[PDB]
Amino acid sequence: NYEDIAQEFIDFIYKNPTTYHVVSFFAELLDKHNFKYLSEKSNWQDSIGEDGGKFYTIRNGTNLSAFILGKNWRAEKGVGVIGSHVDALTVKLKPVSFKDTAEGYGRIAVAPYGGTLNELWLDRDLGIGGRLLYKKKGTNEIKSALVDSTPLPVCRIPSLHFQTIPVINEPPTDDEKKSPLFGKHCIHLLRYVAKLAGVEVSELIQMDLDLFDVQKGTIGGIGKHFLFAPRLDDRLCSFAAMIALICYAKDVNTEESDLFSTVTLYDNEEIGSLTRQGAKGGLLESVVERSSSAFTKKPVDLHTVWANSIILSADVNHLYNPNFPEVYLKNHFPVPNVGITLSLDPNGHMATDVVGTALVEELARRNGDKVQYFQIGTIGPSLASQTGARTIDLGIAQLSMHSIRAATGSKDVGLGVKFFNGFFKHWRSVYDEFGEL
Amino acid sequence: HNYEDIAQEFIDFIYKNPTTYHVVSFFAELLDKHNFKYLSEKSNWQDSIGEDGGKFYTIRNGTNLSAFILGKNWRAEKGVGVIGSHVDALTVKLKPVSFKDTAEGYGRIAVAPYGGTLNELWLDRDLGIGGRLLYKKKGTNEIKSALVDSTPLPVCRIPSLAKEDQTIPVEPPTDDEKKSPLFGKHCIHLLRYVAKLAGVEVSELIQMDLDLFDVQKGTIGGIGKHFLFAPRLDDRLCSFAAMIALICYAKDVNTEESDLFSTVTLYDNEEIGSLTRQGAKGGLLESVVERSSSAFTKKPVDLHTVWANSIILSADVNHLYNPNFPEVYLKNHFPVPNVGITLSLDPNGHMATDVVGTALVEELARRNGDKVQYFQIGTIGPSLASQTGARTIDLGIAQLSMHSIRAATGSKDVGLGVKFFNGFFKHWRSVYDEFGEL
Amino acid sequence: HNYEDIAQEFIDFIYKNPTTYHVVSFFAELLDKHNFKYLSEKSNWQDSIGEDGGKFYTIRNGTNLSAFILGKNWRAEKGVGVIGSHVDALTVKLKPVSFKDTAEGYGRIAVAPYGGTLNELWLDRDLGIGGRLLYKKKGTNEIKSALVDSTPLPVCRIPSLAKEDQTIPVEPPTDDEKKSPLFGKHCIHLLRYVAKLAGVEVSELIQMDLDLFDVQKGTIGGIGKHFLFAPRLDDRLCSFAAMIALICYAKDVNTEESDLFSTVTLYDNEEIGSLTRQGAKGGLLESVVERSSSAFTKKPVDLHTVWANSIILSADVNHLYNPNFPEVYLKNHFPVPNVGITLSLDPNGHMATDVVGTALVEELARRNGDKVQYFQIGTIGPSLASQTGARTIDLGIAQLSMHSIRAATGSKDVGLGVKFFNGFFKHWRSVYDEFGEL
Repeated sequence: NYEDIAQEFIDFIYKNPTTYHVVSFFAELLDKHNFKYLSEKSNWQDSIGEDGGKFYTIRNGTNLSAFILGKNWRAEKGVGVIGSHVDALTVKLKPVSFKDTAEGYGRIAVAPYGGTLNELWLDRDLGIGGRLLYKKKGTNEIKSALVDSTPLPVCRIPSLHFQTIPVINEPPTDDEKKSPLFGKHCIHLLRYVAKLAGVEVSELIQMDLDLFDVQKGTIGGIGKHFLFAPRLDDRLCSFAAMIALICYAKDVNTEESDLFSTVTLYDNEEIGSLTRQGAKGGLLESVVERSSSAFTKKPVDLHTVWANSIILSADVNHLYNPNFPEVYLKNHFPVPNVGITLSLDPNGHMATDVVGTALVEELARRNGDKVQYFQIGTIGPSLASQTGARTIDLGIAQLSMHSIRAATGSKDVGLGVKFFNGFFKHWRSVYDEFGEL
Repeated sequence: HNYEDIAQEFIDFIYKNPTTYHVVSFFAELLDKHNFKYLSEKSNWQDSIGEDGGKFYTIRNGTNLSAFILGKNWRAEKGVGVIGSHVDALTVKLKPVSFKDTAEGYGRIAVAPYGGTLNELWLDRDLGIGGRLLYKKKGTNEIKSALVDSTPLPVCRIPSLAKEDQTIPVEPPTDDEKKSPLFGKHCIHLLRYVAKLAGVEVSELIQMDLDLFDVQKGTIGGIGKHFLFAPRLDDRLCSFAAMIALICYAKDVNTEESDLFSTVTLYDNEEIGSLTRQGAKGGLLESVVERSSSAFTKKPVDLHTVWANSIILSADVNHLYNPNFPEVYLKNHFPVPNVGITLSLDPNGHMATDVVGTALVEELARRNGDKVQYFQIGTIGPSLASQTGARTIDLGIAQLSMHSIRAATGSKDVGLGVKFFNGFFKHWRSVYDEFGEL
Repeated sequence: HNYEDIAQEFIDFIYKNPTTYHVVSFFAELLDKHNFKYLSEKSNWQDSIGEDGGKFYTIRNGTNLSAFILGKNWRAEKGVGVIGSHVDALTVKLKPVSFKDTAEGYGRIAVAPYGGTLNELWLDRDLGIGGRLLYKKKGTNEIKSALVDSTPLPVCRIPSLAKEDQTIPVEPPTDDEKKSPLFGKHCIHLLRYVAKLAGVEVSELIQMDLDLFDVQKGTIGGIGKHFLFAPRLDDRLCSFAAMIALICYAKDVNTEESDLFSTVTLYDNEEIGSLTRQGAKGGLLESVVERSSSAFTKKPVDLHTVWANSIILSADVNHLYNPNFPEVYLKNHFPVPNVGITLSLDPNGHMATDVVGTALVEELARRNGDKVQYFQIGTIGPSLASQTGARTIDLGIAQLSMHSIRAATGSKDVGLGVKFFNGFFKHWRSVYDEFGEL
């Protein structure tokens, strides 16, 4: 059902404001569906057998790779990849967020992540949330907790007839003063997040906190054709790709299968992808190399793996704005509630690659999907040249990406899930038709 | 004390009453369940108001409301205690012909800004549709009014690009539907939709005055819950505070033991300069007072003496100190949240050269335990002051980001506003007596 | 039907009555030959208006005229049916001292634009001189008024080059002529010329208020004769239509069998912002109504109830679709010629938030077989609405090139205007009754 899945998506965005939450939500979901967690810091020889299986691993709490490795898989089968990003534009709390009292008001020093933060972030109810690092008293292990003020908006960037943030008891306790963070954040804030995590202010080691729009998404429009929500870029494609993987994995037994499938979710795409958790940090390549090495003791030719692989770089494109027709190109703009959109740039990486377009075109035909085009995304070029594998830039189109609240079709989440599910099922048999090309 | 929310009651009020029509209708229901009697402005009031006086309210246009308490023992020399405020807010309005043909399958509507050339603040906000429909049921010759509201459904939005640019993303016509007077003017789907909400047929729709407004419900906000975020605060915040103050005050008033004449009058079209018949310059306040005093006693009433003895609080919002822009504000002349009512002073403007009104408000607050704040930099105060000859004081509850689609103010400010206004109705006459001839 | 000219009658009217003085005087003659009785505004009307009511008109300044029909059975609850319009037009005026010494033999006069900073459209047009002279005949102590008009003689023109640039290319003084109060102020030739037209001596001239205006007679135009080209259409077009409508309506009215109060009031100084005693804000309409209702019955009349039940058509011209400039116009909100009256709607402005007036005009047209057009983008409507408290609708007959020295409109538009306005006087009361409390 398209209505139900759109509501699931709204819920997901509402309940998982920060990248940390998103990766933790998918971690939980994968666990429920019998994917086995693999620590990056351990060797995978002893975790992965000839049987293959369903696994996932996490880097930095923000970079997730989930994969299904078939028992009968071999290098010439390649890998079926969906790559996407889970970072969104936000305001981040500065390492020292402490602000002097300004005529009675309390404020916090913050910085924009992923851009300059425009006028659309003014007068929005902003919650606070993210990752605390803490060390319980009498121990020497540092741990992670996620906190989230929702539904409480702790602050707002006020607009001004004529970019810091108004947040606002008891003086600081001797215990509280022992905290590493005691100098660097106002004591009220430290108490608030300490309270949310269920730990003492003295035990707080560090913070990575976002300010985010706390307004829940809605189905909208007079015929309910639209969906308005925060953080659509690109948790929309990430969500749809992951649900597609889990639905696909439902009807898969790794002992029968000869396929290698993965959905890898990256951080730092809004920052240009050149970090360890970004597309350029190699988690995908690492997963496939590690897995293939642990899987069999026959040495695997990775060049043959990637030469037979298809990577879908799933990043959102621009839905047609009927009020700025001049911006768009006739016959190369998508509309809502039709299907996935193919990104085509004459000066981008697919400019001299007609095979990927045709493959996707062929997939949609078999699966009963429609494909739209867009002609005037770091992940695609990065992955394509890092692996040597054929890569297609795809996406679910949305209105006003990099708004604090974007819009897309109410059916587009479901249509995205359908298409990506179709990809995992048919890509190999479709790619076979092109042979050596 | 624990009852300074009241902020929730206010939040629910803004949420449930998005247009001026809804706000006036809401106050009408509140007043008459507090035993205020509705008087038609289209009928003479001689036989509706008697020696005993009473509690009354009248309405002009469904957007301009006056509520008053007239004492049995009132006389010209007592004057009137007036709070004047406005209930119109900045919105987008559906144009008289809102019809746009499809843009690549997208449905759209022609709309116009009301009260400004609207902000980027209106972009990417969930917008409901609502307001007044006029209709005539079949085989009738009465034109009736229905109120309509899509909340919580946002039927549209003005998209940013990642009346040309600011436009809006939103089976065949029945013979009966083509018989509607609005058939060519608005797309059949919208007409079918509003007809459904009102509980009437499309063919019965005569006219409509619909707004587009933010359907995001207000919230208490801040880490210590010091703030209130909500749409349409200007000037539904003062209007609410003044009306609730009057109704709380009215509770302890038997009109038979009263010598006071009290009113809260709520105007339309302040954002447009007030020069309409529903605005401050349309004179509903003066009309109410002349009519009441005429109907109430057989003796002739000198209205000049009434106004010379009156005090009008012209209640409209001031600007909270925005700590992000210290330079626009004047030191020792800017309000902070959760403290109290703010007095608008302006060296040019109608309250320059009138130190008495300022002194009176200070004395009131002193007596009632309130705090007063200052703010030096077609407003209704100057209009009302000059129209009546009565001493008028500009003040209000201060807020941030005024004329934004979502503004901010103290979480205690609704309650403090009600407190101050309640004190005003109780004490103004007594306090103004010691200024004597001044 | 063949009698939609009427356009000729209008053309002859503009041609023969170039100044505001002439227009008011022309209407005075038309009214009193239709048995309307002149009332001096300087005398009390108690003994001039009786139980029977009647047909009347009064004049302020020779430029502000009100004509009214008061029914024998009229009462406050019936209200007034009002059409309000303006009769001043853009012109050049002779300055109080118009005297210029010769420029290489050329005779010239100091003049000022009235109602604008005037166009290149005024260049190379034949300009007559005319207006009001004040004079005192010899051995008298009465100051009388004479109207003066040079048509068809163009006495001057503002030349283009193939108050510095816009100036105008136009024997010894008798002892008696030097005795005139205007001797130093205007050149002897001009004074001799206007004195001749009035039939008085130069020595008898006290003062003058003279215009310069286009003497080119209007024409029906277009290959199918769809248009009317003429000077001074704004707003002598609506004024003419409204007055003729009233007089046609008055024909079938015995005031003894009437319960209606009807008026067409014509104002001066709309081009100047209306804040003069002869303008809309000078309150002639309200004065007429208060006086009439006072004189007419011994019972006291509640004026608030009168206005609450009234409808004012504020008749002023809108803009025809100029096919040369499509971008300035808003789609589905622009009038075309020869269709019918145009409703002025404006999202900001006094008719925003009043859907009832629009609905009433639509219902009227429906009943009378008229068509209504829309136009969304010191006007008198807002002034009158706020001054009375009465529901006011802005509308009018649309034209091209408004504030040009020669404008255009439909050749059928005078007749359609008269038709609509005649229907209004016949049906407004009945149609407004079904809105009831609204």
